[PDB]
Amino acid sequence: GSSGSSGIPRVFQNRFSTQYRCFSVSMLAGPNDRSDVEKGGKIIMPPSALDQLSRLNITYPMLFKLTNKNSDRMTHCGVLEFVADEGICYLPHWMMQNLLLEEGGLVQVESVNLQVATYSKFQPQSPDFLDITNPKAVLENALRNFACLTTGDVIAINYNEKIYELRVMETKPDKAVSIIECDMNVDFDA
Repeated sequence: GSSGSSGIPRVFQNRFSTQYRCFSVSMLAGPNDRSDVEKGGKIIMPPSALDQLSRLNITYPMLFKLTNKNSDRMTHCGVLEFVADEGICYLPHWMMQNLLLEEGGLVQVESVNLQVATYSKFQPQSPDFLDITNPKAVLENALRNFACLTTGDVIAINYNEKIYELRVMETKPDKAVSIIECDMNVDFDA
């Protein structure tokens, strides 16, 4: 109920919808920096998120819709652990570079429920991956870690001590999907 509408809101029903400050994972406490986290599609939201989602009547899966209002970017990720600071959401590094955001950048978040994908096309940004004799095995072995995927999401993977840049070209049925234990077909575009 406001007179202005900067981004033309559209939230009325009962669900989680707000902005959060995107930060790096290394910023988190601890003597060393976790790398396994970056090698996947999992983030960390404040404990308050758990209490809210619990009252919003939202069950698994629980994916969010990160809509970047800086370059019309869009990426759907999934929460893993609920142990972060207030007003300081911790997210991977690949998500930051893809969105081109900055330390403490507010991004529109929405709790959306998607389904598994039937057809997902990938397009290796770097020739390193294309050089691989078995790109499917490498992409399928890393995809197991990812929980969500969007059309045009520059997702980075690591296994042989190397970060292979991979960007999705097409996905089904919709742009955002939730690959949580299922059988789909991965195509290529090169």
